[PDB]
Parts: sequence; C-alpha cells; structure tokens
Amino acid sequence: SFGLCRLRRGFCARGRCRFPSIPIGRCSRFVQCCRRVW
Repeated sequence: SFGLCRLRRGFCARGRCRFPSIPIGRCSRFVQCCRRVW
C-alpha cells in the first residue's frame, strides 16, 4: 500500500475519490489512490 502508487502524483483518499479526482488505482484496500483530473 502507498508504495505501489504515488508514482506521478497519486494521492490517497479515504473511501471514494473526490469529484475532481479519478481512481487510477488503490492506495490501500478502501483508500483509493485518486489522481487529479483538472
């Protein structure tokens, strides 16, 4: 967890990703590695 992501700019988000954020991967099990999509 965490290490498998945050490569470019993936931020860990609790549960579901925020509106302006896409779930490119998972930071953990529930925590997603939401990537900005601005």
